[PDB]
Parts: sequence; C-alpha cells; structure tokens
Amino acid sequence: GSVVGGLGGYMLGSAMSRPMIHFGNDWEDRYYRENMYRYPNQVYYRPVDQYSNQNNFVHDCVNITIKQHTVTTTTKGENFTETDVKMMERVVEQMCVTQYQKESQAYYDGRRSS
Repeated sequence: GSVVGGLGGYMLGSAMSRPMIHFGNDWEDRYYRENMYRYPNQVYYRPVDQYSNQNNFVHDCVNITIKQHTVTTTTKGENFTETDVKMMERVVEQMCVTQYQKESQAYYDGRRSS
C-alpha cells in the first residue's frame, strides 16, 4: 500500500490482454513473450477532457505507468534493467494508445450529438 500522491488526479483503466508488439527483431519478440507477465496489464491516464494531441499524451502516460511500475517494486526489492524498460515502453505505449483512443471515442461521440 502506497501514497499515490505523485499522480494525484489520474485515472487507472481496466486490465487488458497483452499487446503483441512486432518489434521487428525476432529475438526481442520472444524475449518479451517469455517474461511478458512482468509488465503491467493496465495504464494510468488523466481524463482526455483536458489534453491535446496524442504524442505528448503517450509521453506522460508512459512516464507515469513506468514511474509507478518501476517504484512500486523498487520500494520492495526490485530493479529494472534497460532491456525490461525497452520492452515495457513499447507495451505501456501500446496499452495507453488504445486507452486514449477508446476514451477519445467516448468524448468524440459527445462532440457528435450524445
């Protein structure tokens, strides 16, 4: 149990099935796959209601999911080798990319006539 103050006003989505990331290397793909459960199933997003663009959102989502996942463990007895971080950066992006797109679509149906 931890004081999640450094987020403060974020939202934590549902868990989801692992992205398959086509890294372009054969060995990376399997390396991720072999230990893939060591990376999270969820991501932390601010509400899309006060964001703009996708790249900068993608950035700060990574920089909070990875921040938590690399601290909530390195407060117990964990560390993250850079290779873990490369794998995790792609998965953590690929989850929060769909997270934003889904909540974007919710807000854009609002823009329609909903």
